[PDB]
Amino acid sequence: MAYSEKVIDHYENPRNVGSLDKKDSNVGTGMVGAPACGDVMQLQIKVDDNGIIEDAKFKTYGCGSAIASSSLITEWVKGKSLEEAGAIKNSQIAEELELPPVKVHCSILAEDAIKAAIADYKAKQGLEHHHHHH
Ligand SMILES: [Zn+2]
Repeated sequence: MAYSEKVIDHYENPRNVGSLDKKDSNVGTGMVGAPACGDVMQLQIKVDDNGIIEDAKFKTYGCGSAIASSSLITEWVKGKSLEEAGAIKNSQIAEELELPPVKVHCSILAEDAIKAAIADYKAKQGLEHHHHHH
């Protein structure tokens, strides 16, 4: 930047992960696993476009099919409202892929992920009232 062009000797490289400051308030995180296909699915939703998902990251590998489900749910919940991301349920994405039932375990994780991320995002919203007790 600026005329002077002899400084900067490391190339603008990124030094963060998939979250801004883990301060929540706009970043639902969810990491589930499926002991069946020994596959860990880590989803990451980001809200900022006015409560809308400004972006969404994914990360899963192990099964011989889920590696694709991440591409769908990712290209379907990007820039949309949480009202649509927290509704696709698992039976919907499954019908979009059309895969055997005994193999719907991966789809369940995908859905359980969008729900865990939203639930974790609202956990830091302030909707808590008198912690339950028993
Ligand atoms: Zn699987």
